[PDB]
Amino acid sequence: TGCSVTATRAEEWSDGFNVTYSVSGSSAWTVNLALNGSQTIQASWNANVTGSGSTRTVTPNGSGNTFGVTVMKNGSSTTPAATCAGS
Repeated sequence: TGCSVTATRAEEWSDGFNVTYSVSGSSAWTVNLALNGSQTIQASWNANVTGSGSTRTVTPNGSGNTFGVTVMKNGSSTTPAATCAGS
């Protein structure tokens, strides 16, 4: 009974990959992004993403259920983890 966000690696290179999490189920949802290792958030869009350490809270703008952000592989080309909840 909550938002069902999903992940999907889109772009990628020897520095970071543009992950694309697709939200589906509701508009008022929250996808807590969690980079891996020392990864970091180089950029994002389709949603207000922000953080300060190893996790960033994602939020829908009103027409971008699916968001996308660059993942500073920094020695890690694995996709980050994302969770959601109905509020």
